[PDB]
Amino acid sequence: SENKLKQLNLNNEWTPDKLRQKLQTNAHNRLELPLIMLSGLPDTVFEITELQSLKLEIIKNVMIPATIAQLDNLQELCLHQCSVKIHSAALSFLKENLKVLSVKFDDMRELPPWMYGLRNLEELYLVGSLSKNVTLESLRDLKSLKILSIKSNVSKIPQAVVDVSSHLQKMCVHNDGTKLVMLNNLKKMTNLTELELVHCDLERIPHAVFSLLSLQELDLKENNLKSIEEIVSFQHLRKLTVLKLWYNSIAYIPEHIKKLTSLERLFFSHNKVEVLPSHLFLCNKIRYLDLSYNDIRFIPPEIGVLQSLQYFSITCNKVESLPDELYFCKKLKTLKIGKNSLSVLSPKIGNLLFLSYLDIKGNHFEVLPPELGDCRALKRAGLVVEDALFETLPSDVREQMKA
Repeated sequence: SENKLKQLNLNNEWTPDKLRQKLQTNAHNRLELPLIMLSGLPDTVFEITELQSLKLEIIKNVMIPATIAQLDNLQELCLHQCSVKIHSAALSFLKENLKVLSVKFDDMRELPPWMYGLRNLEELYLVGSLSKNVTLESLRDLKSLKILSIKSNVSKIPQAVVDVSSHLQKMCVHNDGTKLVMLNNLKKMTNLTELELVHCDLERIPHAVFSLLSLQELDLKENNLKSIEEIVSFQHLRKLTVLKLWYNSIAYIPEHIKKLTSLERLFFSHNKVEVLPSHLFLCNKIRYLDLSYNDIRFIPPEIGVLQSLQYFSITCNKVESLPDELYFCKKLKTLKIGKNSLSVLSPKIGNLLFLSYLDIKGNHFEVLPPELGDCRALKRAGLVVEDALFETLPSDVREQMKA
């Protein structure tokens, strides 16, 4: 008797107007309705047929009724610290329709056991503790799973993921620093194209990565990497274009990196690099190069050979001079000089006709070159500088950049 009146007072309060007031567009380009502290699920929720995602936060003892079948445009479900039970027809609807799922559990209490039966699920995001052996059930009935992201404290890639190896394409594990010591199952992730082993305390590039011949992107963030001479084995991965070694302790970029033929995006920010060698710029197909938060002092002239370079960042280094050959990278779209030790800015920056973002705040400039007006895509909103330095620009250069 009390439960009926409870839901009556939830449905009375949450009318479709006040519910649609909370409608927004989420990070996955979907129309989402966020519920944050309710006593349950209002039945009126199933009248908002236009919503594409349903986000539940801190709602304990939730039951999804069969009226969930009314949400004809339902592709995503989000659970933050929620204990959710489903109806039979509700689970059938979610099995045939739910495509993206994101669950955050403080305890195993909030990880729904029905999630393992959603075959039409394409993306799965878990943020919670799953550990010896992972307490993840076999992803056996996720027949269409493509992206898996596990945020945990896990020491081994669970065998549960080996049951999705035939069609899984992107796997992300961002552990809390717990060392991933058993990497054997990663060898069975054949059809993987993007891999993220972040903050796993690996300490060396793992051998298993060299088994993913179809791998294109790689993220090894926050793993205390000091020696990366295993880059040699990456020439066995002939389709690798994105290689992220950022947030490590690397001080020496070996010559073997020049043999990474298909390299285009190189993430080397937040390392211990003091000298960037000549051969680093023999990877002529590089578009993205972030070397920020290092001890770089000189930029080599050979960077001029990177004719396809569009993104370059050396913020928070010890750079004292920039080579003029840098302004041969005529496709430069973003230049982040940032907090260095530059005394003068070359007029040849006018050659970068595509430059749209420049950050030179925190340097040793005395006057800015007028040829900054030749960068037709660069605006003051996209130009980071000391306002006193921006005053050194010619008057109409100033106005043309502001309007």
